[PDB]
Amino acid sequence: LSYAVNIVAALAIIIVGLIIARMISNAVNRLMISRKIDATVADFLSALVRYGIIAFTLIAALGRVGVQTASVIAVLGAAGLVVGLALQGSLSNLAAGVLLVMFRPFRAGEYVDLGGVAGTVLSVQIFSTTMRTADGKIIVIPNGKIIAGNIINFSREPVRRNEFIIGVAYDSDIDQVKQILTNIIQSEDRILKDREMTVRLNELGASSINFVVRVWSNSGDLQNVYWDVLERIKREFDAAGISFPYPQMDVNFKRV
Amino acid sequence: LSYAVNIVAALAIIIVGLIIARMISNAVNRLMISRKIDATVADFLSALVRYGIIAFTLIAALGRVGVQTASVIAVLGAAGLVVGLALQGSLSNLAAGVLLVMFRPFRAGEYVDLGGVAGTVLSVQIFSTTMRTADGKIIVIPNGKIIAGNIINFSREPVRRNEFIIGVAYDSDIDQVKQILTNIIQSEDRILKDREMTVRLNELGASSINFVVRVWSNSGDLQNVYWDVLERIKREFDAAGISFPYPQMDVNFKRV
Amino acid sequence: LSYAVNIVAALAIIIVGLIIARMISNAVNRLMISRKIDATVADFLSALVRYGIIAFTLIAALGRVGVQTASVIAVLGAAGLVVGLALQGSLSNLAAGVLLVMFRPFRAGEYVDLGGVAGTVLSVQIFSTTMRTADGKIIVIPNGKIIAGNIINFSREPVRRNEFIIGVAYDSDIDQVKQILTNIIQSEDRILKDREMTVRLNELGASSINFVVRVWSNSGDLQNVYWDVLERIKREFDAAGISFPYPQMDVNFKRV
Amino acid sequence: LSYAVNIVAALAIIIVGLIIARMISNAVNRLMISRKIDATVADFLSALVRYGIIAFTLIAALGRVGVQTASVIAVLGAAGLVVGLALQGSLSNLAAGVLLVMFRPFRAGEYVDLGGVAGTVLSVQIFSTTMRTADGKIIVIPNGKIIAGNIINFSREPVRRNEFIIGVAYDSDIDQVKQILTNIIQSEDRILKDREMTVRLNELGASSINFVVRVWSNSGDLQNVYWDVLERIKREFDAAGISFPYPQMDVNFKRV
Amino acid sequence: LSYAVNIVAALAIIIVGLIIARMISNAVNRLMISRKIDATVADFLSALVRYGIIAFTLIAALGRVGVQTASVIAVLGAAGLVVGLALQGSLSNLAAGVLLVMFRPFRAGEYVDLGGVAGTVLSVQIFSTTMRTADGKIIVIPNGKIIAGNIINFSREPVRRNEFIIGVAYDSDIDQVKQILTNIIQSEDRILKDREMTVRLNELGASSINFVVRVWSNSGDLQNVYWDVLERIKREFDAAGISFPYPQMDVNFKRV
Amino acid sequence: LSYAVNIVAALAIIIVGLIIARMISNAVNRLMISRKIDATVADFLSALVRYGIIAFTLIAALGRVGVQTASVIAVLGAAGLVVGLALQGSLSNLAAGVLLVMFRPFRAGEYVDLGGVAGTVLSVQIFSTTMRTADGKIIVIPNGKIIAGNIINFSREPVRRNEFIIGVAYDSDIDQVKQILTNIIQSEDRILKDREMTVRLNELGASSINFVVRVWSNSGDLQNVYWDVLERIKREFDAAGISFPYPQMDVNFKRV
Amino acid sequence: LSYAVNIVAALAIIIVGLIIARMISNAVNRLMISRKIDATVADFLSALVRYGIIAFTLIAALGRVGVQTASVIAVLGAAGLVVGLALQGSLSNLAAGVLLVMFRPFRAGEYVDLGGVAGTVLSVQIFSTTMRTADGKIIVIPNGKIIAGNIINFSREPVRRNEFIIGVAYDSDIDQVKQILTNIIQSEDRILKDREMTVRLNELGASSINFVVRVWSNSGDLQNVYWDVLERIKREFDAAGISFPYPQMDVNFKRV
Repeated sequence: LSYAVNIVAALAIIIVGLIIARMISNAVNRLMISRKIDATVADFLSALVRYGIIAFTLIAALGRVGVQTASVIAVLGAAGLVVGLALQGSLSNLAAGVLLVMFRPFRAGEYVDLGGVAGTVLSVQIFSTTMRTADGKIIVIPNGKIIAGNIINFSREPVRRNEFIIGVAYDSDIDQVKQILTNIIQSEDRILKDREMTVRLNELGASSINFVVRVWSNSGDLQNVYWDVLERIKREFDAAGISFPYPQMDVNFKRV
Repeated sequence: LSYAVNIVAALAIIIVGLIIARMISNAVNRLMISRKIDATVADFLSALVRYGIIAFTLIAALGRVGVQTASVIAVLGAAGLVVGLALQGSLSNLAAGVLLVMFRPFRAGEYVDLGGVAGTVLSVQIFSTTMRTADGKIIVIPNGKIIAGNIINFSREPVRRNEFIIGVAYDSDIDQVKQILTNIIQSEDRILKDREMTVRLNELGASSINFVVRVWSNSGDLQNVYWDVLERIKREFDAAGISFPYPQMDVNFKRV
Repeated sequence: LSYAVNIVAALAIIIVGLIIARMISNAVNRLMISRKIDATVADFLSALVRYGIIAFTLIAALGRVGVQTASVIAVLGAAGLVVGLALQGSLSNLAAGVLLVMFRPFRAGEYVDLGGVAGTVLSVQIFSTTMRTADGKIIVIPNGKIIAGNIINFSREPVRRNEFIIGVAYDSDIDQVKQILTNIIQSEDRILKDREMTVRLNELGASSINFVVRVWSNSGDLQNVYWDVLERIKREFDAAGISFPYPQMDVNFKRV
Repeated sequence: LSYAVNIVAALAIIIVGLIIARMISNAVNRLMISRKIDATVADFLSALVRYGIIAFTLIAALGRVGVQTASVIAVLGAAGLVVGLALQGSLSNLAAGVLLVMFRPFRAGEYVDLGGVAGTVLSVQIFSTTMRTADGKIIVIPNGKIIAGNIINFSREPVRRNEFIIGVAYDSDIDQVKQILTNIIQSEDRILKDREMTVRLNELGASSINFVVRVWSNSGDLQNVYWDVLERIKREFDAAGISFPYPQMDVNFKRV
Repeated sequence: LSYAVNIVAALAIIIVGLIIARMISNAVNRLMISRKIDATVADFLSALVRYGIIAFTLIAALGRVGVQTASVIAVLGAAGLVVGLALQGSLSNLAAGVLLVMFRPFRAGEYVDLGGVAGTVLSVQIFSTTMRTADGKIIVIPNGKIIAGNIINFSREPVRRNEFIIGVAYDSDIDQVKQILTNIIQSEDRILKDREMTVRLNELGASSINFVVRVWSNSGDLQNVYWDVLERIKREFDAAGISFPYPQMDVNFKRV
Repeated sequence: LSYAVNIVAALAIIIVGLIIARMISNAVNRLMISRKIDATVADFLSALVRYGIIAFTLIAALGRVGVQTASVIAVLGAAGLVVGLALQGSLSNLAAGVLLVMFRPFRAGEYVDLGGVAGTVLSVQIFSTTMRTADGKIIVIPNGKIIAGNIINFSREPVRRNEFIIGVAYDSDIDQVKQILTNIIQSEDRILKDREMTVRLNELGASSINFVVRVWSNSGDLQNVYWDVLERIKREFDAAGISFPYPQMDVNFKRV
Repeated sequence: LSYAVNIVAALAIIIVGLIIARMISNAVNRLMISRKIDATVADFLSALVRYGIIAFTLIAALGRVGVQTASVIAVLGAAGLVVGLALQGSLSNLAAGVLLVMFRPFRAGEYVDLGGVAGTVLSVQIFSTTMRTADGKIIVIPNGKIIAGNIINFSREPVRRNEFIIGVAYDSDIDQVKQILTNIIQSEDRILKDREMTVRLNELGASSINFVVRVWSNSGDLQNVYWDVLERIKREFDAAGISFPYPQMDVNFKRV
């Protein structure tokens, strides 16, 4: 049984192959990390060399035990293929992960809308991103989904814009409405005066004349400015005699 | 018929091959489980070696009965392909399974919304997850569908937030409304006082001034806090003389 | 024409091959069925060996009539491919079939919602499942569709939960409403008293105060309990002086 | 030009091949049809042997005129592929055809809903099914679409169920309504008395108390039973003093 | 440079090949057309032989100028593939074309709904079908889209059915309404009397009792019959004292 | 280093190959354009010969520097594949381009609806088509999208059709309405009198009898004819005493 | 160990190969950029030569250490494939990037609607485009999504068109309305008088006669022209006695 020496040689090739593979791959993503590339991209590109070299090792090692070479390419091909399917979704998510962290279209702490759902971002991980909805629900979105959909980022821009729509009665003085609104926003310090300050009659409406006011503020103030400017419009408009109308209806009677 | 000895040799190769395959694969996912990896990924990765080794055995075993080698790669290729299709959905679900149990974006017992449907999670199994809708229906969702959709988790966060929207009549005292609401929530112990406590005039409405109140509580209290705070608002507002308005309408008569 | 003996040999190989194939395959899913596996997975896995072995037979049999071997892998490849396409939908449905019967996410006789349509399940067959809509329509849903969609099962859980929403007039006594509702459900024996028994003011509404009552019962009782508890609320509420309000409207007259 | 004899030999192989192919294939689906299989599956499976055998013939026939063998597998591969694409939709529809005729989830003459459209089935053909809408439009639905969608069959079940929803005024006697409805259905002979006979107060409604009546009848009677039982409810209810209410509205006047 | 004679031989093979190809293919779809098959399917199937034979010619012709054979299968494979993609949509549409003309699910001149859009068909061409909307817009629908969607054909059936829904006031005589409607349709000659003639109380409605009338007519008359029968119902009903009600409302006054 | 002469020979082959390729391809689409084919299809089909011939050149040229032949088919295969993906969308759009220009389902200047969006076409280019919305927005639609969706063309037909729906009060004379409308359209010269001229009572409506008028005009007149005919109906109807009704309501009073 | 000299030769080939590859590729997109092509297309096409040449180097280099050649094509094939998947989305976006910058269907600074979302474009980068919503949100859209959807460009056209719809009471003078509206727009200087100036009675409405006014202006003026022309209509219409009607209703009383 002197052809049972090839069994021993097969093992030798595998052990030497596994080590030679382990130390090239380590020694490649040592190189990549020392350039800059990206911790994850390195590990990935590296782990392909690793699994590649032990793929060669398996071919030549089995080959000394008469395993026809072109049957190893085939079996390993299938094996790889079956893994490939089972993972993929992952692979795709893994890649979106990288892109998201290395382009920061949103960063942790920004409030964003990631295709219908919106929340404050907590952390982008391997396959999935975590946000917290204003009210305290946690959402886990797959990195893949995020990257191939629109990313609406409420927070990256430093200055943002409220729009009020105020409806007043048709017999209200157009000039008076504009003046009160203009004098409310003029006096509010949190409204940026060097940017848009639109107060205008915008819509001849169903039962109300509709005025649009649009004014810019720092991103932090936007919420409080809205509320404070509203309370104000309501108070002033009442004290000044301007009526927010209820829904109207001309009814035309008929005794029958 | 001395070339009918290869038939016997073919069998020998298959039996030795089946055993050599069964014992390597067992002896591989002995190794993997002893590291840590994950019971399922072990069994799977293992069962690929297993079916791979008996794939080699079938090639060489049939090969000694003159089955052309490159016809076995082809027939088994097809066979594997036909299986592959029939399973897949399963393979994909099996993989999501792992991911879900080894990332616990939801754990058993959390209430979650898994893409339109929401219920309390019971158990994540091989291909499919089982939840129980608040009212007692059971839903069985495929692991695959779950993992590639958003996961809304109501329960992982320990503190959550009610939002009341209360509408009062236009001639109600703005300051009075804010004070009563503020004094209701101030006194409710279950409302976390070190977090958001927004009481504010939010919308000039159709037939009502709309106030928004937003207050945080432990996740367990959230439901009872809402109900208790509401009963309260209604009682106080009545005793204090504030009117929740019915829908309004100015009608403008015309005899014809 | 002594090379017209290969024609005779070609037939010999085919008949021997067809038989040797037919008796291995039978003798394989004899083995599988005796273990446990599953009658269909047996027949399927088996019928692959069968068609595989006669694939080898066709290669070697045609091969002795000078049919180039690597043209048989190709022609049969195409043939298989053309079948493969034509079937598939079936194969996919066949596989869902198995899964459904060997996981019983619903069993025959349970009422279920299989993605928009809901009925009582009758029987899961090879490719398609049959249910009967409460009113007598029959629906036939493809096993494939069912398995990759959510399965809502109304019947597997033994205890379920009604939710009543009752609207009363704003000037109704909050405490009185709660007591009558609570005393209706307290007395109903079919309501499980060791589970949730929520009676609460839930919504300040358009023209009604809305109370929510939620009570659990055995799955069988649920429908009758609802109807009986409702008739009751209506009767008691009337005799007790509580008004279910019609839609309201404050109209504000103007002679013109 | 003694190597221009191969041209003559090439033709010989083609003619003999075309005939040898035509007569095996005929002689195969002679065998299939004599078992039982199914006329189309026969013709189809058969026509694959046919086109397969002339595929071999073309390889060996061109091969004697120095056409490299592995170029014929390639060219015919492409040819087949181009056909394959152009047909497919057809192939898929052809297969659905079979399934539909050999499972009769609907048969000719049954009224069915085949994914949004519904009509009386006329005839299932090769690729497409023909139904006639109750009003006389003809619809032609592809067999493929049908088989991968739900099939709702109104007619296969022999007994079906009407549901009336009758709204009466709030001040109507609950017991009186139940009795009149119960006495209408009790006396209608076409209502199957050994099945469900539900008369019950179902919904406290907007401006009406809503009673639900559900009663089963033979499939033929269902339409006429509904109409007749309705005319009846209306007549009896009027003569008995029960009011079907118009939409209600409490209006709360304010001189301004 | 006696190995520059192969260049001249290469050309010879191409010219001879192009001609031999052009004359076989012509001489094949001469055969097909003479059987019956279909002018398009002929040209297509033919043009595959054509491009196939010049594919062989290119392999052997380049092959005598040392172009490695298995590089021509590869390059031409790619070329074909790149064409294949660019066309396809076309190929698919071309095939639908055939099917539509050779099954006439609609013919030119029939009014049809081809998935949301509906018009009178003008002409089915290579890739696209042209219809004219009742009002004069032209729509061009791809043959492919048409064939894989439902085909609603208004015109192939010779007799069709109008449905009137007439609403009358609740205090109208049920018997009187039925008689007038029945006597309108009885006298209209264009209504086919040997078919359905349903006049019935169908819906207890919001503010009207709703009668359904359904009557069949020739496809040409259907439009005019509807209009004429309607004018009639309105006239008779008025002269007979039956009221088409305006929307109703019971209002319940409250001085405040 | 006399085997470093092959490096020089490799270059020679590439330069001669690049030139021989550049001059055949030029000399092919010289031929195509001189027939008729189509400038783009020529350039495309041509540029495939071009890149094909330099593909052969690269195989044989690298081959004389010991680059294994079946590695060049493989590398270039990958290269081509990577390009293929990156382009495609383009290729598909490029093809739709041709089709659109060589079938003119719309031509520049026609107003068309290309799947939801509609505008006047300006120019169809390589990948994308440009239209101008009636109001001045510019839309750029991908040729690919256009060709696989319906094409609604408002302008190719020379004569089109307005439909007026006029509502008049229930107590209006049916004959009088028809006569005034008929006499309006009779006198309008821009209405084509040899085509449809439908004036008819069409709907017994909520609060109005609804008449439908449908009349055909040249495509240019259609817009002005509508406006002019409408102004007319309104004027005549008023002067003739016919009332366009406001929404109606029978109210049924109840003191409470 | 004189066969351990091939290990040294393997390295030599890789270093020489990496350099020879790096200098050809540099020297190719030196050529391309000097023509014109496009910076990105150059780098890409170039980087394919680069990775191609080191693919050849790896084959021959490993090949001198007995790595079977047809196993390197296979392993590298897999490696490339795994990369290919992980990237793709990127590749596709990268290509859209180019197209967008080299066709400028929108340029930085134009306001555009890119499939549901609209904002002012800031910058088109490698994979993703950035726009700023009128109100200050930032949106990041993938280049791929953009290019396969419609591109609506509000700004590339220099002149655009407002459409007012004004509703007046039914008893208003048709001629008077037209004259006032015409005289408002006649006098507005910002309205382009050499283009459309439509003032017309457009819709006989629910409770209002609806006039349509359509007038063209420079793109900059469009917003202010609308607002100014509206304020105007409202003022003039009031001073001239024309009424913008509230919603109407004929009520038909009934004591009960």
